[PDB]
Amino acid sequence: PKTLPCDVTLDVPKNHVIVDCTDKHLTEIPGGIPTNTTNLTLTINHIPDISPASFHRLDHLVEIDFRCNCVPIPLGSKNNMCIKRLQIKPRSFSGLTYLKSLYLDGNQLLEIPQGLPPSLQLLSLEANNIFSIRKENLTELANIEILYLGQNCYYRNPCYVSYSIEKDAFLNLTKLKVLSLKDNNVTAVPTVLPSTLTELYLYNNMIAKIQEDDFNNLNQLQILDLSGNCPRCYNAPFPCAPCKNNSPLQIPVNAFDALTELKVLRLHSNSLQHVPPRWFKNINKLQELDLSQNFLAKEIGDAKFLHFLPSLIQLDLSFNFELQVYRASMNLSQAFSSLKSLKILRIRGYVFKELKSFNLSPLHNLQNLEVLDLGTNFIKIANLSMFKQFKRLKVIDLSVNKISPKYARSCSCYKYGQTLDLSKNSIFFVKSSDFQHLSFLKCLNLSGNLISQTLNGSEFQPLAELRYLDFSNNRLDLLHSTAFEELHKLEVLDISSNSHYFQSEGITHMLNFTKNLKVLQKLMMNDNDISSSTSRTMESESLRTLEFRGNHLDVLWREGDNRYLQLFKNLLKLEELDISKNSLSFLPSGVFDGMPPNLKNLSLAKNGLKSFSWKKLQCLKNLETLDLSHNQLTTVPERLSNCSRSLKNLILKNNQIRSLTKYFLQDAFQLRYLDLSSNKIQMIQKTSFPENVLNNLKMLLLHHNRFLCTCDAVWFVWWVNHTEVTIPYLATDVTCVGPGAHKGQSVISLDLYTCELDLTNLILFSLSISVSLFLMVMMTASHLYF
Repeated sequence: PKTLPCDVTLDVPKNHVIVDCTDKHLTEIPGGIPTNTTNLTLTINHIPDISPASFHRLDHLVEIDFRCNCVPIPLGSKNNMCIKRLQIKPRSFSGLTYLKSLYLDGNQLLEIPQGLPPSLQLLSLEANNIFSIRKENLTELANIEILYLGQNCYYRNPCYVSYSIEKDAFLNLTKLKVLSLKDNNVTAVPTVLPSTLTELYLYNNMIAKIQEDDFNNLNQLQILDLSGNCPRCYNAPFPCAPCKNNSPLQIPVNAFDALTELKVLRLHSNSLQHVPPRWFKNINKLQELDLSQNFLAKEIGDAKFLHFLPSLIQLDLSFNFELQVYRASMNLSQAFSSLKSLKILRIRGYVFKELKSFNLSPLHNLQNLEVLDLGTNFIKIANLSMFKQFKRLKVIDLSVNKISPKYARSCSCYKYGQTLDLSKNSIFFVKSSDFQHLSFLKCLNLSGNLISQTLNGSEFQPLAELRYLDFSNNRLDLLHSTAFEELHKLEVLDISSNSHYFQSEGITHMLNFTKNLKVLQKLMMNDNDISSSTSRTMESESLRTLEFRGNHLDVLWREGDNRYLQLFKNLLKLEELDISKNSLSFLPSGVFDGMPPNLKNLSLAKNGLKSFSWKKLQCLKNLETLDLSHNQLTTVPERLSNCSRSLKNLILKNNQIRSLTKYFLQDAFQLRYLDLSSNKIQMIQKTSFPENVLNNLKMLLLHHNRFLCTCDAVWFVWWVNHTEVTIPYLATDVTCVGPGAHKGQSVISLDLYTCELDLTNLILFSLSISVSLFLMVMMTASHLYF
């Protein structure tokens, strides 16, 4: 509890006092950090160097984050610059006997910092300039377990020198478990690595050949990443350095021999034309195998190696097409039936023309198969009915094809069941015979297909058990109220982004098409520009949430047009209304009387309300999350108690409010959430913010406003000092606009003794003038009386 902007978190059972100064623009480490802290965070700031006095009296530290104080030239933002790289003073971390982690990613260091404590377990030196490692600098790290030495030399952080490794640099690190040498311009794997390895990340480097004595001692390794070595970078958006003569990564047949406990092996972008089954001879517990961006278009037709993969879970074979070849069909081998435990199978980038039913014959007996991704293949003809055999599947991805009817933080309808993702294809009209034998489908994605058709209730007939419908980025013409009528079990409908036919004026728009939907629970109709509707009301006995943003309601609720005032009135069970971004300039008095009775979530964000009425909120006796963000309203209500007694999540972000009422939160007990950030509010008084109601607020925001922190409301300056109310960004964002020398000041670090306190100054002045006049009168009378 101090004036520091770093967020504090206390956990007694874990003995964890976490202080986080994430992205606060620090210049030096602030003083007064408690000795009970264990996790420390100093990310993107402006810290010049580290001194032994930085962590002097702190001995209970276990995690220190010093990531990306000033990133390299193209690795981050160009608006924050450091005059020079980071310099580590000697004996800067040995005083931390309880240290177990250190993050120094993105500090442009030239060598590994020396003097680290032996209790150090985690270490990361990514995005730095270390391109040479020695044993004399690693002898102090004989107890580390996690070592992240990646992103040191590549196309974004160049060093112009190959990654040099002296012999047996990582040998004496018997406790090291994972090693990441990614993006370091590595030429050869550092032999020899410790036998206690568990993850080896040498991916995205320049290794051209693999030795038979490379992984000879790694018997406990579980994940091995060799992706990007000799890559296939045709039409790549990033600078690449391919191998000589377009040769793939040279891995011997007897290279993965000692690797028994290996579970994940990624070989993405290795220009691999052949993969012998001898590589998978000794590894029996492989779960994930990535082979993307390779030349395996001829190997996928054979695929003998899969006869040695009985426990495989994931198999990524994406983007294996050969250039300037548009195959007429996809060739899968029968060995695809040998991956008993296969779950996820993505065959993207396998460009071909026609997908026949018998082309997926080896996949007809995979009981554990749940994912079947076949997108980005430019498939033209594909009979959907053939998917009547993949009923046990979970997702059926048919995306942008033309079908026709390492913990490192940077510095849908899958929950409903079976889905058929037909997004961004070439369907321009929907027929009932096309979706035949597809009753088991719980979801259906038609987004981005641009279907121009008026539905009369006979298109999606075989879809009896459908529960989710995506119809975004299309052109639906709402002529009949019987649209989607045959969808008896449909719960969620997405008709958003269909502004074409709804923009036209004169044609009918039967918005009451939800009456025939008895189990519909959600409806997305955003970005439709609906300006007219022949139906006066909307009917639905089960719709609870309605997203109605991105339209035109200033014309439907136009002055004098009382026809569309009770649009959402018949929505009996509606509890979440998202009518926003509709250019609503003023609220017509009477629409709140035609609002759903069970309405709980009302949002009016990014509209343009010039004057929002508040006394009309009494008609909504169930509203709790009124959202009025990014508006243009000016005056706050007089008394929030007389306006509503169930509202608790008032959100007033990015509006133009100058000052609150004298009794804003008077007797308002039910509210637990309020936002007044990015405003022009200048003063807040106690009569409007009494502690009896402020004691229960879960969250309150008052940042990015124009507070003039003068003495005129001195107790306000005191109220922020001694009061326990969750106000985030209290020291870096909510600042002072004035006056004069007090500009840029934080509200928590304010203390104004300017105003006289209890009126003792007047008493003293009165006493002084009385004493003076009394002495004058007494002396004059004494002179007169002699």
